[PDB]
Amino acid sequence: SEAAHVLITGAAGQIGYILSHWIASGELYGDRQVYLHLLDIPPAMNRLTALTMELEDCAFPHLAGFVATTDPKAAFKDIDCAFLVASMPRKPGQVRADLISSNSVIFKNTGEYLSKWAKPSVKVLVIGNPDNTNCEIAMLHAKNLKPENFSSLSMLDQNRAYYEVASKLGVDVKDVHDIIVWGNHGESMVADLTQATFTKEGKTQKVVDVLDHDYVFDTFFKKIGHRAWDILEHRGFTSAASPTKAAIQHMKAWLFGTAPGEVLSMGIPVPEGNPYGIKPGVVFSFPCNVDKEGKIHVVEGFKVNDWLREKLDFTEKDLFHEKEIALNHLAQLEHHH
Amino acid sequence: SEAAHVLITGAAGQIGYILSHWIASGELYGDRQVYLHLLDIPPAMNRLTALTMELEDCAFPHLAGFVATTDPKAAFKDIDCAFLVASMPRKPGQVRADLISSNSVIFKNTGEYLSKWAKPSVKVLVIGNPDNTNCEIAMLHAKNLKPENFSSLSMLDQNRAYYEVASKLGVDVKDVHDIIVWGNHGESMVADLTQATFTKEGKTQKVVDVLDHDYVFDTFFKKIGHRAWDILEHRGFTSAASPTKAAIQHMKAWLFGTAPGEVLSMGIPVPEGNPYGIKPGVVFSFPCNVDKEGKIHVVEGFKVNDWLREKLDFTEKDLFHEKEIALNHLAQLE
Repeated sequence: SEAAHVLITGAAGQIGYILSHWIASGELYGDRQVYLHLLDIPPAMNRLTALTMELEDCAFPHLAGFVATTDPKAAFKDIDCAFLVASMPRKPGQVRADLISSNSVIFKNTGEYLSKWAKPSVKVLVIGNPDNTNCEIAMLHAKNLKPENFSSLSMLDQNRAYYEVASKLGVDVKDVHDIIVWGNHGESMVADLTQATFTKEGKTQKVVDVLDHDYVFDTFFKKIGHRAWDILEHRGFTSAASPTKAAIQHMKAWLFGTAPGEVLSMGIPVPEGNPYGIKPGVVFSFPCNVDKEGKIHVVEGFKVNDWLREKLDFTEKDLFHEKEIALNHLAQLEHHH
Repeated sequence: SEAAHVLITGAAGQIGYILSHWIASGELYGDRQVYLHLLDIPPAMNRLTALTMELEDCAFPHLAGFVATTDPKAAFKDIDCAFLVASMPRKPGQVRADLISSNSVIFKNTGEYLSKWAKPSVKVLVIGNPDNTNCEIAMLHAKNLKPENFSSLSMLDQNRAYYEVASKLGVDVKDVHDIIVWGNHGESMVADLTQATFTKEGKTQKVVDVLDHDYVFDTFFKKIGHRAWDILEHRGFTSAASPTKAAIQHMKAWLFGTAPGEVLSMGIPVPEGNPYGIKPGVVFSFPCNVDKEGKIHVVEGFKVNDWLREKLDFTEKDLFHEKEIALNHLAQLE
């Protein structure tokens, strides 16, 4: 086989540091070698050089080579997949609308670089926030690519939710099933327990039939919704290993397929045929599986109760609004030129 | 199967952060679950809590649970293996004897904890500097353990050397063979290329027959010798992912055995009757393999030319001297 070419943006940061080593160790592409394209900005290049020196010093058999660069063409040329980690952080005094706006330019440019230089088969995983909207913008501005080339990361939130629920029920994570994170990130994300089941002592029950309503429909989302802040409070920096774990997990599933019974929340361009009443035109987290050919499918058969319907509708509306903000910002910049 | 209990000292640090997650991912023990024991000091407890929260947020199927503590008994109780990452750093105006001395107390205490609380089959990998001497001291003070329970990490240096030589030759790492790191860390470490071969265009040749003398016996060791500093200069912090990679590599080999033909440099209590003329009584890096029962063996058949003999003798002398410093310090305290 020829080595698989993998792009990591923001490569000098903590996520990039861990992700690059994890991929180079063979965890993503199995027996196949990898060639890492490591992109960052000029002020980060000494830290990127340090990363590459550590990669070298692992003597990884799976690592065919790498390029550490500030240059888009070198970073995107003939890539097979991409981890779009880099994004503009929110500035002091900015609100969510301004965060969406500042990122829209970045992700427009990135969509253009992908279209120009990446393989037509590239799988682009958008991680930098606001990820669903960044993903939509990159896709809209990638003229030679298709919706199947893009997704956004919701597995960190799914993983968080599994551990919380398993701990609450006093079981292992393997004994909880069908927790789903739907829709957007941010305030409108839907951490849905209404499908979920668990096995304890040979009895299988629905999570919402056992746990208190006040837990399920208030406390639980608060714990999930604020978890990142709690780590930053203790760590002094945001999470790194946990989003990396989720990122690899998503990409590996996307590349080679999911396991029987496995349901992974993934942000995808909304499929026209979807069975959950979501309108095409945004990137929306759905319960997904992936076939052996690397194609993502929304899992059929989940139930939409009145609570879930309302939550889905609200997060759908939120995504269309974010899209509007991003597109309007881009239009206003163009007008001003 | 019952979960394997794995200690990481210095757990809140950068190595601990990555090592914990790597192990919890299933990479060390295979299908078997792991129960992590994460030890650090009181001012690091908030960072340690943060680490546990990220571990939780991975929903690792292999993670049976964890202790995160400042308490030695909770950290060492019934452990199957240990990554002894923590050590006392060198203080500003301190010399090497002081580094050995300060760490001797720590490692004496650690050996005592291991003997008192760990399983008798515990596999102890010493990483914190000065690792060979710290390992010796821990072993000497672990009354219910044996030499087979202890080793120290020299694989980071081996991996660095493979990269460097493969890059100088313009070949893949997989096409270079039998590079060995012998002896102590620090200035007396022996980065031996005198056994090494490489393949290219259907020919296998000795490295020393192709590369120039000035590279092999001067430039190369300087590169290996300044590598960690160069990374610290660029990174703003010391290496973390690469020692973690080497640590898991060593421990996994130690648990399940090495692959056919594989030679891993490992610091081990010197075996009586080793074939390389090294005196028992210190922990010394040798070319090793590991059998399917998890027992480490020195690889036989390497050759010791005059250059290598002198290097081996010098690093042996150095190790015995560090041990004397450590033991004299502990004796003065008693």
